[PDB]
Amino acid sequence: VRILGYDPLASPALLQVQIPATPTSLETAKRGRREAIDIITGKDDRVLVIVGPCSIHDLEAAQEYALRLKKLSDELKGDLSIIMRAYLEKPRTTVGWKGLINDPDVNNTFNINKGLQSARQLFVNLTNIGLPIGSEMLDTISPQYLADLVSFGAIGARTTESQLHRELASGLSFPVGFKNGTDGTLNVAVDACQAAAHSHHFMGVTKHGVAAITTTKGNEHCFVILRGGKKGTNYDAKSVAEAKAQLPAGSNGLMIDYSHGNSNKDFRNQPKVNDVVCEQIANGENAITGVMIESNINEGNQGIKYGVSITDACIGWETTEDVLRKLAAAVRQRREVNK
Amino acid sequence: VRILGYDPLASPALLQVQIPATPTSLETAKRGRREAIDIITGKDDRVLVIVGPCSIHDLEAAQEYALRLKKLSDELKGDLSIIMRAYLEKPRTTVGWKGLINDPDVNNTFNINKGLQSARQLFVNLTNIGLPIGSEMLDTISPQYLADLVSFGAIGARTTESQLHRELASGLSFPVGFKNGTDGTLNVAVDACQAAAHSHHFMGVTKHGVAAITTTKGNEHCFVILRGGKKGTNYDAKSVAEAKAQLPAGSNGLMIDYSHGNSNKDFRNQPKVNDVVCEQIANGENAITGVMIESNINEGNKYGVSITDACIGWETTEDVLRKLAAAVRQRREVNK
Repeated sequence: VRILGYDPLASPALLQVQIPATPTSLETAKRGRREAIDIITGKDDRVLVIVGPCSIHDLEAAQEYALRLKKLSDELKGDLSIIMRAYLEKPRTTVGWKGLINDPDVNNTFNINKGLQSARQLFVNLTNIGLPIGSEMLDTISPQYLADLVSFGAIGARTTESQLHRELASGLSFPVGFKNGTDGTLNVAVDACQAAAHSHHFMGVTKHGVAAITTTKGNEHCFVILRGGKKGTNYDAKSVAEAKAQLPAGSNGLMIDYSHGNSNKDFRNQPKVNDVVCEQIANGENAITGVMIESNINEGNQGIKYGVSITDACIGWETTEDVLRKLAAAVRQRREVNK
Repeated sequence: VRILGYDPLASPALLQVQIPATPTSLETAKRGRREAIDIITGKDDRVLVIVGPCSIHDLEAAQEYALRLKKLSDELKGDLSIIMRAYLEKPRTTVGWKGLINDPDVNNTFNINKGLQSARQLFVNLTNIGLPIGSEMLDTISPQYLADLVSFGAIGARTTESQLHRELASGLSFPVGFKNGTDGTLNVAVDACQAAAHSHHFMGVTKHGVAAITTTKGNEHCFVILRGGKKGTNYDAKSVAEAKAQLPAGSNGLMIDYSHGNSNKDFRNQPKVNDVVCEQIANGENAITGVMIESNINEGNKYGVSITDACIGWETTEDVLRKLAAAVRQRREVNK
């Protein structure tokens, strides 16, 4: 009655044959995960950075951003492990463009099949140049199509409390970061990591495109991402102190999102958040193992222009390289303190 | 690497043939939805009551309670439209029993195929005696197996913000109630009702057990459910006044959950919430079109007692409802 109808959907398996992953694409993914893992579990003293657009709607522009990021990465690779934000799914407050997969032509034609091809082609393009990628795991079905290429997965502030996403995280083969609640508190993110650490049994879609009963083993590589909210921003020393205070035993390092709740309405506050975090890092803060940055080729956003976001506003490339270079400096400074 | 493996799952279609719904069951679900709609849209002046166990783990116990609730419902049908809570899925803060479907044997064996047969058999058993039912739509897949027997769908506080659940809602053929956020605020439930009202495109599982691209119509029968939270209980006139102010014009009536956040860790607080809600309805509060009560044969959380959250017993449930029906009448006099 409220279901207008269904359209055929190509299986993950079929799509994976159609758009094969290069050995380089596969290697990059694996490298990405190991590095992120070593960092959040305190084995490496570099900082994990998830940098990139709010969303990708242009593969050509994403590719150019990628090329830029990949070299700035090779250079700063001694202080930072960088993973590019290649988000294909966006959670709306109510309505709006949901991303590349859902509506690739960005015109309400919702050619999901074409979305998945672009999403997968995009992923192979990026990872194929030696650049790891990360995306928000909003859909619980789309992962079956791109997992083999992802190095990090984020569960949004609006879904961190969802049992379905905790079940999803427990079976993903890479680290997962749970954003704190949209109210600015960490409780739900801590519960989410605890929950995703366990094994779960639940119905899910296989690579054959059919529903089956899944059994996951648990994901010991989940961590909390501080992204602000109603109760205020939480990238400062006092907020970080309170976060550490409530992190249970065996917890992985914290990640600080410079945007969203913490950029507090103005995307221009991202570099300022960096200053405040670099401050803590340079002075010996070892609990801050990762940061998240919404960056594009050009700053700002626009409605429905080249290197410009069509969803949230991002800092341009020029100021992004500024931030990363500062962050890297902060990291060297920490090594010193720790000696 | 983190996927221990998969096990064959019977499709919704197969289960529907194995456990067909009697005509009475289907008619019952139909009626339950129509009555619910008239009430939440302000057409009918009765109150919509979603009352039943916190979770169902015993089908025999659940049947006895259904018989008792069906009789009472029969006696109070003039003021109340009762739908039994037949919850099959329970959202955890971290880990624990998730319900009848996930682990029917409640012993960590996780026989989901058996869980789904028990669930549907349960839903048929109940609706077949003429009693409409409601459950929390936690899983985006299980509805395919049970939707035809459901008159009311509830979206939990921990998933009201989820876009997947908002998309799910936009496609359900019955009224959907969105619980306010766990932080005790209403915003997300209001945004949710708006999102759910629109048509959506997303991948979902069909009656055949295969994934396809779904296009929904939009659900205009979504309403907000007040269930308290971190900021405090919100079933008082003040809180109700603020809630009403947040609802855009044309919004459906509010439902007040007597439990969870508004119970404040003590199930004995449910009848106290009732008194407060009854006062408002009796004095003429027309925005409160429904209530939700967690009750069982016996109170607390052994036969007839909940294995999840604490519920009030039957006697208490009976007193609470009688009094609610009275407020409904009083409100009728007042509205005149």
